[PDB]
Amino acid sequence: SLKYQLRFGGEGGQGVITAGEILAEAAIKEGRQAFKASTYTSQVRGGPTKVDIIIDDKEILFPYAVEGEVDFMLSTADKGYKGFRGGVKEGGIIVVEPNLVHPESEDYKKWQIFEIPIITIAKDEVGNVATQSVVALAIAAYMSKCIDLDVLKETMLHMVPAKTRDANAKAFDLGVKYATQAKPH
Amino acid sequence: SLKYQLRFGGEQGVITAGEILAEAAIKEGRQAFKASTYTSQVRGGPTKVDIIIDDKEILFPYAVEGEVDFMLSTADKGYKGFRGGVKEGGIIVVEPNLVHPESEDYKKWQIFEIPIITIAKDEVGNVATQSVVALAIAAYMSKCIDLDVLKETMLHMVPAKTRDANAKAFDLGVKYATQAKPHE
Amino acid sequence: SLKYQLRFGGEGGQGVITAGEILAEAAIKEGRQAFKASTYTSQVRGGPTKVDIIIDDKEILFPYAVEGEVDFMLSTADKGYKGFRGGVKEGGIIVVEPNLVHPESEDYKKWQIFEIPIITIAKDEVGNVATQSVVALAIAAYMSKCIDLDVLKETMLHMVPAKTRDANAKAFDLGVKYATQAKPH
Amino acid sequence: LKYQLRFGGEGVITAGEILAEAAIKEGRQAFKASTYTSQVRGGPTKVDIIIDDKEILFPYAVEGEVDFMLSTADKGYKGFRGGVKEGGIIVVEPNLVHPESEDYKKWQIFEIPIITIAKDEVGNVATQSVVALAIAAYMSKCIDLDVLKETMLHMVPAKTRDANAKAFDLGVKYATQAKPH
Repeated sequence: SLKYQLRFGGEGGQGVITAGEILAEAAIKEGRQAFKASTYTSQVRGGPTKVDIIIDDKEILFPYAVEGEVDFMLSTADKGYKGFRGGVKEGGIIVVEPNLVHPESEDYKKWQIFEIPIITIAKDEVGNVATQSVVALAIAAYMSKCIDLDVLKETMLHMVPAKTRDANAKAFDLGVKYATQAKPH
Repeated sequence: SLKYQLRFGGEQGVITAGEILAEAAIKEGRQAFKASTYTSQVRGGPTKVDIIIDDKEILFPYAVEGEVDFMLSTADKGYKGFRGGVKEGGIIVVEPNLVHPESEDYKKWQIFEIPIITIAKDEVGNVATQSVVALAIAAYMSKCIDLDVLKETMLHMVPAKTRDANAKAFDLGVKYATQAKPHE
Repeated sequence: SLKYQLRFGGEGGQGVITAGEILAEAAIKEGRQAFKASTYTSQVRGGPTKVDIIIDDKEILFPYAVEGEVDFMLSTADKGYKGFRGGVKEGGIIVVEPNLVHPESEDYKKWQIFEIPIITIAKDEVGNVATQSVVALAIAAYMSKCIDLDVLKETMLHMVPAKTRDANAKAFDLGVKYATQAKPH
Repeated sequence: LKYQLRFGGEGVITAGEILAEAAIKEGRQAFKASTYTSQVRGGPTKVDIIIDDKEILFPYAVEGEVDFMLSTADKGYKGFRGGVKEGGIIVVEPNLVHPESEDYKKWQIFEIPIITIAKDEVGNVATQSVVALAIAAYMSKCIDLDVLKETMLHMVPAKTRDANAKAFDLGVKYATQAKPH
């Protein structure tokens, strides 16, 4: 028998969790402090993951999210919602993709939950499912109030590939629109 | 000022090919590891996973740099950063719309151009199926696993709704890998 | 057959993390399912560390700890304690190293908190600071009841260098002894 | 100059992060790249450190362009040294790492018993990270040694300053005297 060794390489910044790194870079370009905290497992199979973004105007001494103090979560995967939402502060805001995420009924009492079909928006209204991270980014910014929206949009546009700037501007504006109109469940 | 704490949860194209391949080999009764990599940079940048497969025990659960048999790449920077670990004369499949090797590379490796993103987006009608196009290409080029065994295993792994598109993706990967010629 | 979720937190070179790995390997060796979930952040320096271990006698559908469902935490660094204890279930068990971790008074009502001077036990009683991971391992296994102790000990001893078995056995035994005597604050 | 350094062990990882933080503190760019695999147990460890005085546009080591490697575990040496540029520097712990003889022609390989130096001469095996740090910084030429020592010394617990300063100075001395195999 032979030992086989195979290498697979792809492009960055494609999933919804890409929203986080853009947001953190945006905060740092403003002169604020930000960390991006990540997680991984010993699992072979791919599965849901998560990125936590921590932003402050003063030194951040703890470069991870404090469980129970998270202000806002956006989730497009049911198991990721169910596994990680327990760290969101009571009365915190959670945006979920209703085509994919199905909270237990009691959750609607603990958190303010909004349904926004981010993936459909990206795929059908923007015309490119890969803009889903920017739809998500705009929604996160608008709901959390963590950063100026015009400041964020500008930074995002300098960060993404030139080829995608048209579509990502539209995706951002649609994210803001949807979050502006969204009502808690 | 306030401290803000935000959580994003989701999910990966070509990476996903590697995971499917490793799980399929383990399901045959072989050994396999998936080795991954990450950075302290705020932006994540290009991605890479290495898949190691053997019938016997694998004592080192990472790729041996200089011994990689096969690489598939859809990102220019990832190609340029990582191909150096591929053995001399090893097989590299690149997406010609996105990856542009320096001319000297064609003398060190056997490089094949397959437009995987276009095949998945246009012929299959679903850009997410690039995972399975890449998987079929990897298996065909590397001979690391029986194509029928892998296709059947993949079919059990994917949701019924996506099965037709994934089977079409797999078949197109094999066709393109079969027809592909190395760049001189 | 229950699903067990354990959280280990340290900093830098505290082998607290190593406890998690041995434990997961031991469960797998028994024929059970186990995942290790790890974390990292966007800086070059190692800071607080956290490893989550998930063990079941059936398929684990989510390879991360479920925030709010963690059964047990062992913590040897104050920042990691304060940052990650929020995911421990109410009434759940937490062991802290009292020379390094300083919970707010309200925490003692929410969780059962035990103080065990892990670093000093390894340093002074075992005479080898690097055995703290084995002290920690025995405490966690005992407190969570996630694995039989006789089986775990044997597995651990085959996992370590032949000439450290005497010290590691003793470390293990002291972990159990201290866990057995400990009372919640 | 862009510097790319690889640290491999099972101690040595910490050397890489101190180096990177010192580079950042002096006003340069630095990233740490890390790797994991699909098992619960920790095995061989490797961290890449990339330093430059301009924007780094790829946050990993470039395989084939690594300037320098320090290795204290055989498996990680055999698995990861292939990414080191031809004629690059590799330092190995000769009590633990055993290169195939053809390696001595491709790379400049120096033998330094880092683990003994920390355990025996400094009297604290944990300071092997600072021994390794000094060797890597000398061998790679990537930073001013005085600045690095002063930054490292601010970074460690005050009670350990004496041990670490000695570990550093020993690192530099053994790297200076070392000859390629």
